[PDB]
Amino acid sequence: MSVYPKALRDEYIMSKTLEVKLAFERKTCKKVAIKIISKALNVETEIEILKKLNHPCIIKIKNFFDAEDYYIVLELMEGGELFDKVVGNKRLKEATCKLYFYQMLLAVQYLHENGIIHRDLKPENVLLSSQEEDCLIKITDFGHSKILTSLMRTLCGTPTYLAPEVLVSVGTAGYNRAVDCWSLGVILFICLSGYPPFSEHRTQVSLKDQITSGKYNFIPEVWAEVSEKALDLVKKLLVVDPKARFTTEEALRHPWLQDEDMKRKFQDLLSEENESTALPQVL
Ligand SMILES: Cc1ccc2ncnc(N)c2c1
Repeated sequence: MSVYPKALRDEYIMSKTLEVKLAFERKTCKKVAIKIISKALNVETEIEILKKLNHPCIIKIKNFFDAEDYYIVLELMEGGELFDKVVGNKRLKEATCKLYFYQMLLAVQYLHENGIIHRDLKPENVLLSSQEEDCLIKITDFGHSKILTSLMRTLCGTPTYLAPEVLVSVGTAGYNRAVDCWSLGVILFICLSGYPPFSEHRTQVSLKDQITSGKYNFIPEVWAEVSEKALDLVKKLLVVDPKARFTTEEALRHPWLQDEDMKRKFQDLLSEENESTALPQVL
């Protein structure tokens, strides 16, 4: 027992669950997706982030409602979550991993260039544009995101009264974005092999110890099917030291991403999505 706000009902007809619901914009009769966040500062920042961003591999906000709960209107993603393509040891073919990963890299590079760190990249936050395996992907869930300081201002003065831990923190400052590159490394491992790199399944070593040591579970039988280049990129993103860890630029320059065929398929999917909204141009 509950109702939708009158302002939402005015513009949309709510439907099935995908908290995410299928809805229809009355004006166009087009399918939309409505994210319902229960009841503030994280939602306002998320909306502000979503509105400012403009990239084909990042979800766009269509509308927003601040009522009994928060209602976020987004583009519908027919393919659903990437999670559903990797769940229960299901694995994607290398070429599919590459097409998807390239887009995730472009999306995360864009975020980083724009002073945004996602902080929660997972297969459940990566959505697919269609039920076809060759599709566009979009990064979602900016609820844990951070905007890129008090350290810089502190450094301007004389450190007469400054604590040693603050001066020691100068070595590693400005490397928070590297958390996204680690997550991408974990996502890539899962896509390639169908299993997680770090887990509490059939092991004595604790999840914390596996992650800090950077000793992922390597199953040769599973990995033999995967190329040496794809595994080399995983290895370079799964680096413990955030200062040594591969950035989005380094990952995009890696030999595994140097595939003209995959890049062509991406641009082809791009023009296909844009064709419906393309306005005549000055020749
Ligand atoms: C965040 C968001 C946006 C669009 C979606 N479209 C389909 N299925 C989902 N689970 C979706 C989630």
